Amino acid sequence: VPLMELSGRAPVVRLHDIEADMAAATDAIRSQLTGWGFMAAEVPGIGERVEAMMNEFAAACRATGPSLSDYAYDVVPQLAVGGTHGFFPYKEFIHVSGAMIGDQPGAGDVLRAFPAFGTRAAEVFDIAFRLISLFGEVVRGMMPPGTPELDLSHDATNLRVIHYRHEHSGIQMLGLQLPPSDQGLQYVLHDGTWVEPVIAGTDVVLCAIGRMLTSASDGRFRPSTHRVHTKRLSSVLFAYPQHKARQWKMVDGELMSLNATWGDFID
Ligand SMILES: [Fe+3]
Repeated sequence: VPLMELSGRAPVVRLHDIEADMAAATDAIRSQLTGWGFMAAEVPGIGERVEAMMNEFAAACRATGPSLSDYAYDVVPQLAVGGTHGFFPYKEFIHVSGAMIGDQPGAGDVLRAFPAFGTRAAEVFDIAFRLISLFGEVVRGMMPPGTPELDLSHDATNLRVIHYRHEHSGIQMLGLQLPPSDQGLQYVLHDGTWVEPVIAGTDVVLCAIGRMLTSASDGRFRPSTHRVHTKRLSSVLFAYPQHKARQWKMVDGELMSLNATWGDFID
């Protein structure tokens, strides 16, 4: 599989000028989606933060004292309506939702128990959520006039961090892949050929179309199907709208509100 270099080629988006750099990068981002099926930006400083976070997750996964499995999803308080956050033991991974970061109560205890990791995760979540919200404003701008705002939900969005680890797409609106520890993640182009973005140990983030946005755009943007081939840590933000909010579609240029909710889409 061919390597796809993105350092020095994707638009630069600085941590302290995110909104204005993403405005400048709009046309480049639109042409990536048009021409590749996924999106990319280089965020100087992000890799340093993500590496520290992943390395602290790996140390936490080996904690014999307060253990991460003390915060397995089935012993963590969950929202009545929403996804499942917390730790998923063994390949082993954690879902840090925006609700968790706001302690929505006891749900935040895994971050009090592992606060070095938890502080990085909250920081990376905040950066990733601002980026991914602006990626969604770009995609909205490519859709017909009268397309609603994506209304990504802080609380319903989660950051996944994976320790030990087939072609697939996310079910959510957008995914933002953060620089992994190792190469192996691969994306398919519009012509069915696979590329391996060069992202391990970089500052490059990849933004993926998920199936909710494929549906909301009525198939205009295919999901950014991807896979992982190995020769290990990784994190990705999964952005969701409010589960109880009403589905919509832009069908043939015209806005349709459906009865089904975004929660129903997941089920
Ligand atoms: Fe994925």
